[PDB]
Amino acid sequence: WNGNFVFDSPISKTLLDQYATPNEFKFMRYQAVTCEPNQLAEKNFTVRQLKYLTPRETELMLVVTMYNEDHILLGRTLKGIMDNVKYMVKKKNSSTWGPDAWKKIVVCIISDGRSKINERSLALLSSLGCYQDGFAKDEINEKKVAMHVYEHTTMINITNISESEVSLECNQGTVPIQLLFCLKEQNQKKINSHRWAFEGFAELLRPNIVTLLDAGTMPGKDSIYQLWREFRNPNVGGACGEIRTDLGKRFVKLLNPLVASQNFEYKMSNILDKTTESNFGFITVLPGAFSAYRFEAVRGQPLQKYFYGEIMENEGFHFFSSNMYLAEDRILCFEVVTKKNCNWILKYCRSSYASTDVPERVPEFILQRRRWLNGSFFASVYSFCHFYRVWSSGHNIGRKLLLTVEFFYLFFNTLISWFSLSSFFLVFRILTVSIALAYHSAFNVLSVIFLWLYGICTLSTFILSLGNKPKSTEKFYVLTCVIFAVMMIYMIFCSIFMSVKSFQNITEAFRDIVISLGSTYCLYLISSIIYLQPWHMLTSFIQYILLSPSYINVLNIYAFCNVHDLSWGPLGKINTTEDGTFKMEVLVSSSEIQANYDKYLKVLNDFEPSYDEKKTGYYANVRSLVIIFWVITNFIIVAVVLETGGIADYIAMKSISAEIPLMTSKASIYFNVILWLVALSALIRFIGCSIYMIVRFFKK
Amino acid sequence: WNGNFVFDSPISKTLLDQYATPNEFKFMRYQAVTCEPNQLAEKNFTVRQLKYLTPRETELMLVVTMYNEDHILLGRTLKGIMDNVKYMVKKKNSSTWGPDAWKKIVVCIISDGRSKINERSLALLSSLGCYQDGFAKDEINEKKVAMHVYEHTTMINITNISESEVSLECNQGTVPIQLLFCLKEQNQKKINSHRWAFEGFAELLRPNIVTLLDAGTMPGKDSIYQLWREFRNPNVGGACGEIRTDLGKRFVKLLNPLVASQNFEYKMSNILDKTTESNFGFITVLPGAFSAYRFEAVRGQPLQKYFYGEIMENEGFHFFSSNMYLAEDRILCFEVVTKKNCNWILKYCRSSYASTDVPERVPEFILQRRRWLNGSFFASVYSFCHFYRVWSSGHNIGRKLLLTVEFFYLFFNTLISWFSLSSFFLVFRILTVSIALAYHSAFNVLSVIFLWLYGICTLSTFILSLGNKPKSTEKFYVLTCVIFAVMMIYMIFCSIFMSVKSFQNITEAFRDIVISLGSTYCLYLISSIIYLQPWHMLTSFIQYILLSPSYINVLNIYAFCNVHDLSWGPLGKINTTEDGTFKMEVLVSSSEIQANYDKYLKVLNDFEPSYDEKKTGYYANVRSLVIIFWVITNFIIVAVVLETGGIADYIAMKSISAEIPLMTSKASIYFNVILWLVALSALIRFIGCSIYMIVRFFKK
Ligand SMILES: CC(=O)N[C@H]1[C@@H](OP(=O)(O)OP(=O)(O)OC[C@H]2O[C@@H](n3ccc(=O)[nH]c3=O)[C@H](O)[C@@H]2O)O[C@H](CO)[C@@H](O)[C@@H]1O
Ligand SMILES: CC(=O)N[C@H]1[C@@H](OP(=O)(O)OP(=O)(O)OC[C@H]2O[C@@H](n3ccc(=O)[nH]c3=O)[C@H](O)[C@@H]2O)O[C@H](CO)[C@@H](O)[C@@H]1O
Ligand SMILES: [Mg+2]
Ligand SMILES: [Mg+2]
Repeated sequence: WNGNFVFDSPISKTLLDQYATPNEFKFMRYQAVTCEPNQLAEKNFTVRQLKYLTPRETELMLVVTMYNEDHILLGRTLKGIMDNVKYMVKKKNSSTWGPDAWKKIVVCIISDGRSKINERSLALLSSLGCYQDGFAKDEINEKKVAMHVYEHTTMINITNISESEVSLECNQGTVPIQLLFCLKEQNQKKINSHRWAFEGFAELLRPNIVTLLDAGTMPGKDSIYQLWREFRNPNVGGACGEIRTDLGKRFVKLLNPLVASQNFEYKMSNILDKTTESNFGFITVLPGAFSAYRFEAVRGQPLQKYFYGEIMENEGFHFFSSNMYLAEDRILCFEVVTKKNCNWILKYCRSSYASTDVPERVPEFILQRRRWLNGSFFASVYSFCHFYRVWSSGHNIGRKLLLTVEFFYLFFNTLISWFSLSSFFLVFRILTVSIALAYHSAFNVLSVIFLWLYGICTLSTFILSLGNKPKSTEKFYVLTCVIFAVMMIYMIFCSIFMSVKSFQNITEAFRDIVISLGSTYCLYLISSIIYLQPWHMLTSFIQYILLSPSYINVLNIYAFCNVHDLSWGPLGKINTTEDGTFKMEVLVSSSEIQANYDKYLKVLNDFEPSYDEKKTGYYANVRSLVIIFWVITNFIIVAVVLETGGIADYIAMKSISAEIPLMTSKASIYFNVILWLVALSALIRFIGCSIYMIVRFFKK
Repeated sequence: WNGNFVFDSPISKTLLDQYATPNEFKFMRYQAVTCEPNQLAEKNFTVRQLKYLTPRETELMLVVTMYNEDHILLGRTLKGIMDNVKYMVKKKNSSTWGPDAWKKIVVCIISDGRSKINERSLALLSSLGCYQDGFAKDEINEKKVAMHVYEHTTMINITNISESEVSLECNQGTVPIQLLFCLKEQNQKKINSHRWAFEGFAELLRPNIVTLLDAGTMPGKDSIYQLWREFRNPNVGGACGEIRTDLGKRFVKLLNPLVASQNFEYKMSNILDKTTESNFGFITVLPGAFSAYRFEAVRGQPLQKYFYGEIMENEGFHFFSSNMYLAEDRILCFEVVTKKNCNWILKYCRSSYASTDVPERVPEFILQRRRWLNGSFFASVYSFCHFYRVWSSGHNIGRKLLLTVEFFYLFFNTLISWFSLSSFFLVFRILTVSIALAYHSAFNVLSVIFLWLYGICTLSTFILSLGNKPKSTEKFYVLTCVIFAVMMIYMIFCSIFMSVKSFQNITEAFRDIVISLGSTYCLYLISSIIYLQPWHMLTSFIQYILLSPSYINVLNIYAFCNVHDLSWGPLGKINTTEDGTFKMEVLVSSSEIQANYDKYLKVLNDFEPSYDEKKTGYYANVRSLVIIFWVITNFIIVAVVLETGGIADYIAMKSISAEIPLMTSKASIYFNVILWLVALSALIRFIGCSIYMIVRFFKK
């Protein structure tokens, strides 16, 4: 048909039996896509939405990218989607959604790898009627087929998902859903799945909004509709929602101390950072979040530089052009906001949420955060370096000024996060030596012991992150996290104990610690109260404080030590039937003997590797230059403050031209500066959250 | 023939033409070896030496192992061998060698990899008549052939090797040579080549002595005979010779400062360490050296534990059993010396030498020394741990005592080499702070600058050795070596300057530096004079002193950071002739549709990796535990001596229960202890060399 392989094989008699309990419900269509994603329209490839008597104008296209997820995660995502669609078809007073909105929504499941996909998921997919085995082809007319497209409109919905089963039923209350199962055949990464979603089927369907989901992310009963409502404002070019950690049956997972930490971290992030950024107009949407992008807004330059990167490039490598892939989705946001002659803004929707599952062991936690930290660091660097693009866009003067201010503040936060390695050690060492030097009881030996414990855990973390893999050594990482938590406890004890003794004595530089610690805690709590989600402030808060030194001295170290994933990397056969082989006049020729010799004589008379190894060498050099600069700059700060690195020796020698004192006023000055910075950051984020809630309330 | 593939195809008419200028000169025999090395005799595989009317009893078997060497290196080795054979056939007053000794010597060339071999070498090999293309088979009777054996007795010899050609002639003065070209087909390592040499063809030939050569190692005009003469003493179970760096045409390569360093290092090693060990009776033969092993001595337990390792082992891993492969050839020596009920000794022959080619760039130099350092470290650890085996052997009481003493002294040297990382820094820092503290002029800033330069070059060396590869970053390694050489120059200047000023003033702890530095230099020079090879003592000596800090702070770091090489790591096709394909009743069946669905339904109802990854994880853990212990122990020494690591702070706090002084007497005590150790080592090696020369002279 039209030069492409197609097939319409009716679904199983069983499925068709319940579906009946029109043509598109009754056949399942297959399509062998053998072209590039950016050639779907010109190759005469189409989708059923475009074949009926009246073509279907789609309003919302939902992309689910699955790699090897079990049927539970995918079933969770699909159940969320079907619940949303049922809500949107039961809506009464609405111009867009209605009893036939099931026709304006398309679900696109871009599976990755025919080898990698879990059959557990294909069981669910075929049970829904969007897939069946037998007619998947491996190459068509000397061309390898790039992916397989199965299209069905199933009338069944998942209504219950226990810990082991998914309940599929077909009643008068179920709604049809337009599935579209894409299935790549070889393991190309997530960016290629997005390339198929955006440059491929979105070019044929022409949706209004394009929503990106993952496998295992459950949207709420009402989340997708609330995210769709954000695009009423014609200036909105993107949006995102809140991300909740799901705690399992009656919050059983809170007993794990690595899940409570992430619960508090997620809810703090959503309450403070997302609202503060959304006030200005530019967001940097969280990885696990589900986002939506107006097709017109992302169409053109944003997509082009998200997929291919900076085109202007010679045969050699350039820094931003060849590393931008580390900040994958955060380039779409930056290019949408700063589009030329266009005033798109990014908005954060709090009425839309989705509950995802978080890692529960340290190895996978570290491996997950390795991508987040690198992405956030490179995205901030790039966005700060290219802030002049804000003044070439179409925004008004006030919105350009606001975006410039936000880009400066984001780089300020990145600069703070870069020096955390030295900041934590400086605070810890100054505090432990100050209390020892003031009270003398047993804190001298504790100071020495804790200095040595940190150094044995920092050195080992560097070495294992540079050479080993987290899965190989999990017990050591658990031990390191426990040791850092104990050090945190000791730091808290020192601060409280000296503050209490100074209160009894009344010093300023230590009673100030009480002043700030209370201010930032109260700002956190007041923001939580205003956001109307305050239970995290006590339920899962302590574990965040204890596993916070391990987020600054383990996740950061592994993230920086693993910037890029560097993977370095006949004739003749005899089978005699029975003591007898094949004879001939070949070789017997003597002239050939003088001819299979003269050639060899001449070869004793006559007297850079591929692009992959070159790119790998460049990536390794970049990774080892970043690490070295990080360590050197942090030690520069430490040696300037504590007078380590032989500086105190040098000053003593100049004075002789004496001996080293125990502590100086630089320690006090630095100790005040750090808490001032922390207080300023907390104040800024509190003000941002307050403005967000006030504006939202007035608009509502 | 006998169930194995054979072929006797006369050599090229050209070759045969000059050979004539008997049967074995005229045919070249091929053999497809499809068994294991330890099965050659039982498989009814033989070699021509065993087929004549009178079987040939071989006296000397020479093994040359080549991997991808050009025809120049292999031609060099072959020319050395043919010169030796000519010398041994022209000998007059000898019971063994004579006009027919060409019959008692077999050359075995165990090439590795049909894919890896350089055709440049096959040109030379076929030009000699020991190889010709066309009848090499890839598998025989459903069995893959393991290697190809070509056997010829060529009458041509190489008589001149210019920089670009090898001169092959056939006169009345040439001698026949019994070549035997082994050619493995897949890249198995050198230990498997030795397994073929020892468990394979040596089992058929039954030689008296087995000599191991490499491609590119040129034995002298008389070296092999002088090595053979060492086995007259029935107690000798092995032997080795001197290794000379060849300097090229009129010593042009001495202009390179990385070749002069290795020249001096090699000649010092041969003069001191080999003679000192050979006095006791156990040697640990240098890597590039060519060695000989009596077959009876190595036959049995030594070979068995060289090839397979410790047999007693459960499913899990053990340290020595699973890492002994790092000390490859040094296990043969240890097992020969300590053989049960046998009194074999290892002797060092100085009358036999061989000139090899040394690396001239820093990346390949580091990569070469990475194997030497790991091998020497593990071999010393194993030999010290198993010294009790010396008292279970057959030696007399005095020789057991001598071997025990030697094993203790070797581990003492290893223990010294383990702490060199801290020793160098301690000496450097104490010296630079002492001169600054005494003279004040400009040495304060130099002390700070040099402390920072060392730390920026040590940190970078750790990071690049752990993450990167030497070939990727050569400029930085050159820069680091230059910086370390400048630091060495500054240390020498400080020592000389303070010693001169103390001489003018007359302190003891610095004029002592002059006392030792002169004693060790004079012992070096006197040993060189006695060994009668004194030109290295001035020609290539300075470059060894300047590139010595880079042998302690670059080769060691890379060797320890790279202990083991950790490499982590369908149906359907359509080709329509013309808009028409293959149709059938397959799939059309509806029952199958309900059958390709019920299976999937059930798969949604039903509700450690391989040995390689486990071994890789174990190896990585071992590598990262060794590194951590090395760094921790060296810093323990440094912090105890210099009172770093917060110890001085702790002592000051106890005294308050004051402030840190600049330097203590621990620095003086350590500084004296180090030079005392150096003087003791130099004295021991000088005495060993003197005893060696005196004994050899008296015996001669
Ligand atoms: C290197 C690594 O171990 N990554 C970890 C991390 O990354 P992280 O969670 O960032 O990444 P995910 O693998 O979860 O990727 C998110 C989306 O990508 C799809 N998709 C598609 C193609 C592809 O190559 N990769 C891919 O992930 C995924 O199923 C999902 O749809 O998350 C999890 C920890 O809880 C673990 O699964 C992993 O240990
Ligand atoms: C990892 C590495 O880079 N090794 C380096 C080093 O090791 P090094 O010199 O120790 O090792 P060699 O490769 O020279 O090995 C010696 C003998 O082994 C044969 N043989 C056989 C099989 C096999 O797998 N390997 C093998 O080496 C060799 O040709 C030779 O006959 O020496 C040289 C530096 O000047 C370089 O060639 C290499 O950069
Ligand atoms: Mg997931
Ligand atoms: Mg070689």
